[PDB]
Amino acid sequence: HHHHHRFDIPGYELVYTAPVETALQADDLRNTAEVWQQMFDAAKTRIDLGQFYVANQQGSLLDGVLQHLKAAGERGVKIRFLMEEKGIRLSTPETLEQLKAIPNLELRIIPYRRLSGGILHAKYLLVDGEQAFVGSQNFDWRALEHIHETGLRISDAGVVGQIQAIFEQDWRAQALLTADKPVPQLTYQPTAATPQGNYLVASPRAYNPAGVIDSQVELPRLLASAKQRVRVQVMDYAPLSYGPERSRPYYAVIDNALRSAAARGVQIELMVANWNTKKPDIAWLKSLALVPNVQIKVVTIPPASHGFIPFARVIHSKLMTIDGETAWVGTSNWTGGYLDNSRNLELVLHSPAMSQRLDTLYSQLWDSVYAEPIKLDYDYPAPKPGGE
Repeated sequence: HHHHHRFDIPGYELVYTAPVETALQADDLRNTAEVWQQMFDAAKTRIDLGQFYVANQQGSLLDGVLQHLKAAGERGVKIRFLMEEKGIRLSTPETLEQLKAIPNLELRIIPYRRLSGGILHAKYLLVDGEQAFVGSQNFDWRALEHIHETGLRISDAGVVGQIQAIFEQDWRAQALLTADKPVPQLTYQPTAATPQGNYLVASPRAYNPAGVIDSQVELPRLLASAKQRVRVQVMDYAPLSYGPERSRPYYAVIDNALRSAAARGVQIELMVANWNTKKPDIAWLKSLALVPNVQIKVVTIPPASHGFIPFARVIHSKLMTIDGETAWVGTSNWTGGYLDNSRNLELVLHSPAMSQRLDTLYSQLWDSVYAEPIKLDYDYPAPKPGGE
């Protein structure tokens, strides 16, 4: 059993990268780079990628990923790569040129703010309309090596079809925006039946194809249904949006649901990155730590031995388990901007098997030397994710 090197439930495989040089390895989960390479190798017709940005360093694991993507293009696979305009400033320009040089690849840059005010933040892949990948992993060499990252390879046809429809929607929207043509909003047509089983949730509502569950509705519904324990891991948690003139207006949707669950006696566990201990966010995090039944830990991943790496050595997985029975694996941090006005994707799996494996992964981090309880009395130094 022990030497089985992957974890699946029907329709879903759990895919995981631990930072190198940490006690966070999971030999039973396939890692991001190996899964992406195999997904590209299996492509016979189409590969679609929706990404926030593209960042590379010569000699990284992303080089192999890009090699397999290029080989797919050379094989005659049509590749459509959609990236957020705000991601350009985060991207490696040479890597963007390499992508454009792949045969049969079209690269489109979408300013998703012209649609809903936020960004294309989702990180996902589609192969032949048959398989998808959704996860925290950016198209970034650091996501493959230096960051705690979690995603799902999806073969559930219904869900893949919805992700494909979202990609098609945003691809065509990019072309309409380029021509200064209107992008019509999509009618909100929710199914009256309560969601069951395994399903996609997505944002923003206004550009969700028919029948795609609005994540901003579903996350509070899921939290309202919790009876015993909610465990959450994000990079960032804040009841705040990023507004004009650097303002940070209050954002209540998620925080109300967590506080409501806590008030019903549900135990809340929350893990965030040390990057989240910046001001003002740390004050609100301390505020949440005083709520009954809430425990918060801050996770610090140590630097890699060869030296400081900007915007790396951090936890990035966006995970939730409810009652050890329901699992959430998403692209969104839990602040304003993600579920309301940005393109994000989250998977909800009412799967005891997946929830148990995710709870083991969560406990591994929670119980590690990298996680420590929030300290109410401590003046957290400004994180310097970029350095110094």
